[PDB]
Amino acid sequence: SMEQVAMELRLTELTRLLRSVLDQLQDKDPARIFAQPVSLKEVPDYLDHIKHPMDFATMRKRLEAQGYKNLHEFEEDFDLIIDNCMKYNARDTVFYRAAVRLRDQGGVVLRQARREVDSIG
Repeated sequence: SMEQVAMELRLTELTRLLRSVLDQLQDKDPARIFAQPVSLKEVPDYLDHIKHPMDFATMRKRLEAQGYKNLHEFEEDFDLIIDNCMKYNARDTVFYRAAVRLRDQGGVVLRQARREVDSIG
């Protein structure tokens, strides 16, 4: 149908905007602490601590499969990255500190993304 196509163009455009959002958030992690999944070879107990691991590469795979239906789902995954880190790592670690900085800087980007998603529909 023509409606299914319209719908699909909206999703494509959301994917376009979420791709730009993802790029902006990922620039706030210049150390690349959150770039890839925590290695289960190197942290073999990780899944005993963290039940839903997340990282920017895994978000990118979902994004490119047009797997985010709305901004809320994308924010859910971004918040997992931060929240997983702040639980596994102690306050006095470079990892924890990196997550706080990513959260704080990401807020600005996500605030305007929400306005853009609502505005452009």
